[PDB]
Formats: sequence, structure tokens, C-alpha cells
Amino acid sequence: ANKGFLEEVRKGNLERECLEEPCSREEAFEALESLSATDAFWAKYTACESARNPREKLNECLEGNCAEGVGMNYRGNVSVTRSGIECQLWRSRYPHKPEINSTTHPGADLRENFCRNPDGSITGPWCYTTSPTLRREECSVPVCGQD
Ligand SMILES: *[C@@H]1O[C@H](CO)[C@@H](O[C@@H]2O[C@H](CO)[C@@H](O)[C@H](O)[C@H]2NC(C)=O)[C@H](O)[C@H]1NC(C)=O
Ligand SMILES: *[C@@H]1O[C@H](CO)[C@@H](O)[C@H](O)[C@H]1NC(C)=O
Ligand SMILES: [Ca+2]
Ligand SMILES: [Ca+2]
Ligand SMILES: [Ca+2]
Ligand SMILES: [Ca+2]
Ligand SMILES: [Ca+2]
Ligand SMILES: [Ca+2]
Ligand SMILES: [Ca+2]
Repeated sequence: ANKGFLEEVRKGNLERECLEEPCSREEAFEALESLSATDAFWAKYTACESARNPREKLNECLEGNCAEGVGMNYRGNVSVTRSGIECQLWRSRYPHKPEINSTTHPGADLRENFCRNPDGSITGPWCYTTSPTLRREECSVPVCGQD
């Protein structure tokens, strides 16, 4: 956050500016070393916008081993759909040619074939499936703070 005085004279610091305080994308950018690090952090930050307090809750949301809300923050390793179909690699163009990818959604961490929710689908983290007849399907990932 910018407490309009001389704070913007200091080197950016993610802990001070974006974790202990809410921040704008540009503040995150100023605190990071690349656009790549900035797109990833921003996607995580906005996906956890409402899991801001306490800090332990925010850190769990940002780590992403569980889904918060619709799971846009999810960064775990589940790679199978809820019906048990093995996920297709995001980078593969077979058996489905992805219309969502690294370029369209930078920051979403579309890696290997891990379930992700880059588009905010209301049914949660999903993946393109290796079944030729089922383009995509959601996955089963723990909800943050569940049981
Ligand atoms: C989740 O998946 C990631 C990515 O494959 C695993 O981390 C990688 O593990 C390999 C082998 O241990 C390393 O060569 C890579 O450097 C790791 N990638 C990184 C650092 O992102 C990770 O171990 C997996 N964790 C779980 C929950 O199984
Ligand atoms: C993502 O999809 C676009 C649109 O089809 C395509 O032009 C581009 O090459 C793809 N990029 C990646 C990251 O594969
Ligand atoms: Ca500040
Ligand atoms: Ca600031
Ligand atoms: Ca700054
Ligand atoms: Ca701190
Ligand atoms: Ca402060
Ligand atoms: Ca600034
Ligand atoms: Ca700037």
C-alpha cells in the first residue's frame, strides 16, 4: 500500500508492501525481479484476496496445496479428474488443443498435467483430459480449512 509520503523512495519489498499490506500490481512488480514472477504472484494474490486474514490463512491460500473459493489459487499436484481420467499435459495439443495456456493465462502455473483453475470455472480446478471424448473435467482437491 502507499501511505503517500516518502515510502516509494524505498526499494520495493513484497513482505512489507503486499503481504503485511494490500498492494497494487505495480507495487508487486516493483517488489519483484521479473514480469514472470509478477504475473505468478499477482494471480496468486488475487486468488487469495479474500483469505487475507489471519496471516496463517493467507499463507496457506498462497502456498496453494488446497483450493480457496473456486480454487484459482490451487498449485498442487493432483493430475487426475474427479472421474479418474488422467489429465492431459497443458503443453500438449492432443487429444485436445488447449484454448487456455501459458500465453493466454500467464501466472496460472499451467505445469505438466496438474489440475488448475486458470479461468475461474465455478466447478473448480480442472484439466484437459486424455479422453478424446471429454475435453475437460474438474478434479478433487482439498478445500482450504475443510475438515
Ligand atoms: C509436486 O510436483 C513438483 C513438480 O514436478 C515436484 O517438484 C519437482 O520435483 C522434481 C523431482 O523431485 C525436481 O527435479 C524439481 O526441481 C521439482 N520442481 C520444482 C522445484 O518445482 C514436487 O516434489 C511434487 N510434490 C509433491 C506433493 O509430490
Ligand atoms: C496458446 O494458444 C494460442 C492460441 O491458439 C497459440 O497461438 C499459442 O501458441 C499457445 N501458446 C502456448 C503457451 O502454447
Ligand atoms: Ca507501504
Ligand atoms: Ca508501496
Ligand atoms: Ca513500491
Ligand atoms: Ca512481516
Ligand atoms: Ca506497513
Ligand atoms: Ca510505486
Ligand atoms: Ca513503478
